[PDB]
Amino acid sequence: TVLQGQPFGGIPTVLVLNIILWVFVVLLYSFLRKAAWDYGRLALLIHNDSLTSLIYGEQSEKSSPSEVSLEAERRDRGFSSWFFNSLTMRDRDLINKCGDDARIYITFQYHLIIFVLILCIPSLGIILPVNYIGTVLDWNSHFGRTTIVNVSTESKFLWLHSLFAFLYFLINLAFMGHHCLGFVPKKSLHFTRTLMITYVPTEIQDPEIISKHFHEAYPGCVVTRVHFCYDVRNLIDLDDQRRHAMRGRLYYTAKAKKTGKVMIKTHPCSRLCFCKCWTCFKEVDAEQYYSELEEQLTDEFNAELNRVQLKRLDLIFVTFQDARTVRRIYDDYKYIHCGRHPKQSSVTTIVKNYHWRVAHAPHPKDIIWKHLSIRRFSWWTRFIAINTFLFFLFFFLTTPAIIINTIDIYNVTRPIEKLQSPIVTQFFPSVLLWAFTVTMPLLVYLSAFLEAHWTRSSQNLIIVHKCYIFLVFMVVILPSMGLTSLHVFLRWLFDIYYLEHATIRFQCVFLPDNGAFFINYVITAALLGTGMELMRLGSLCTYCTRLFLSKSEPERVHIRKNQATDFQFGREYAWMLNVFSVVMAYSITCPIIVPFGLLYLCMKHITDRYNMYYSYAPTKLNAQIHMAAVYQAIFAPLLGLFWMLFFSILRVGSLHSITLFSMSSLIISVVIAFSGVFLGKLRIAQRYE
Repeated sequence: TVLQGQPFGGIPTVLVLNIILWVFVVLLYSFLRKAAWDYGRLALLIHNDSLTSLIYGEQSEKSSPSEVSLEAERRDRGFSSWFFNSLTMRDRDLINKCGDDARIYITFQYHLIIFVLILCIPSLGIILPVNYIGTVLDWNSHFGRTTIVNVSTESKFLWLHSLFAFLYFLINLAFMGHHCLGFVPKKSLHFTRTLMITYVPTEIQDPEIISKHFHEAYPGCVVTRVHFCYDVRNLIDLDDQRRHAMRGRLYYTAKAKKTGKVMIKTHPCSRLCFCKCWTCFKEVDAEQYYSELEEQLTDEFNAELNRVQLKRLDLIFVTFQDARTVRRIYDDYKYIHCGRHPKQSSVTTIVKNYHWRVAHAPHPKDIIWKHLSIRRFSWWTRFIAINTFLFFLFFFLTTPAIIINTIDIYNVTRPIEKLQSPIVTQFFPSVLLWAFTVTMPLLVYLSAFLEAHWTRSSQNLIIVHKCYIFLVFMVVILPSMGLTSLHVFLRWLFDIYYLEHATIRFQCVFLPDNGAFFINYVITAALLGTGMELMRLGSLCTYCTRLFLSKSEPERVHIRKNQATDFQFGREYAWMLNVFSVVMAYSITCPIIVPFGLLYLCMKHITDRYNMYYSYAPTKLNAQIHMAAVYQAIFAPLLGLFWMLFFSILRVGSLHSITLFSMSSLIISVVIAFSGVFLGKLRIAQRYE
């Protein structure tokens, strides 16, 4: 009696397909670097060529560089010189490239690679052999009796599975503790002499009033400076437009001085028509039009700056001489909502010190003057709305990855006629889900930019949190909660009716009747996605951006100024934590996803090390991102414990004593995760001053 269950799974077919994809993409890179010239290195050289003083250039001492950049970017030239004779690294190859941020990257990366290695010893040599010996399924089936389906209900081995899950959450906590023991994070919150104050009445146009209030409230306190904020979004836009016009004017002036006047067409649709008729599009001088537009933009910028003084916001900045009085101000002002009246002065009635909420002012570079205007308590209701919209869109978008698995026949009594083709049944949903996961962070970034929150530190934290949470949701739970579909509803009434069916039917998990979908996804995602990451996936973004506004030839030089894209650590941690979460979720269940998880980790390291040294422009990382990424890493096995609880309740029962360890660990695991989190904040507090 055979109706479903794919023998040997889709693993071999997707394996040959992804190795073909990998060799194809590596050949495509090589041919792009050999035929499209220095596409991926000239932009990097231009970006680091003193961008602070790139528009204007002066001949200084030793103008010709001493091959500092040439020495590094001259090793990988041959086609075969990409893998061997290239690392010689032994934990010291690239420490002095990006700073301490790159140092913590692989610090955690390895605390992962060796972590998944120490997982590959018992999860391949203990749980896999004892799950293979299960015989509740059919012997003839392969990859169906190697997963958690094969362990029988009436057996003392699901206890081993759950206990192993608990001890593996413990060992992951130990690994992350070893990682945290060597964080020694840089003190990002330097003792700032300037504070940020909100809700300040706009009628106090004199900073002397605020200075007098601070002096009277705090004896012995000196106010260095007082700063006020203004609506400068239009000012910023006008400045950007003027900068673009000025750069284009210089480019066209140089072109005119070199090869004479150049005639261009201002209309964007001129390039669309190949018509050479004079009446179709009027031709105007490039430099004259550029100068006129720049003059008009400068006049509008001057008018906006003149009107800026009238648009005073309620956010102010006060600078003090000593940070001790700043700490006193913060300690007095943090608990205002608790009913304590802070220190007052003679002009406090105008000041209204009971309204002010003062915290440590972020760095001005971290401060974006355009998006500090995003502050209201009409918040947290748009957030639920945008979150619901994104969740519904992602559900309706990932539904095809589930419905492509079709539905069994159950109509005629002769299933010998034909069966499903493994290619589109297994590889296609996997690659399609991979494409959706790859395109997800773009939409997540767009949503976060729409929200814009309060400060960019919180913005990056909410990115690295919400992108990860949506990804693990869409990749673990609802792809399986909706994969409980194809439910057997026929002569066999409930799940365990032996009426006209063998033990192949298992309502607990019958996703492709074995669970091969997720391992198929992880292997294809590994190989294809890191083939894309070798080509960096940012090339498609650049292509789309140029196709959006392909015009105004000096804009090509403008693009080349910022053609080199820096590291987007949010996306890379999103990928790593997504696959880590899915592996930890199905590690104990199906142990075949473990060695392929090792393959993903090792090959991801292989690609991003080369990216680090030759395609990832160095740039510092905020410590909060890593301090949250470790928290996601430790919280990931709660997904696996939740899946173990799910399998206890469905397959085993409710009051069965095992359902309770999964029931208990999930409780002990969450309480221990909270303990570890608040211990991490406590250690930060210790290593804060």
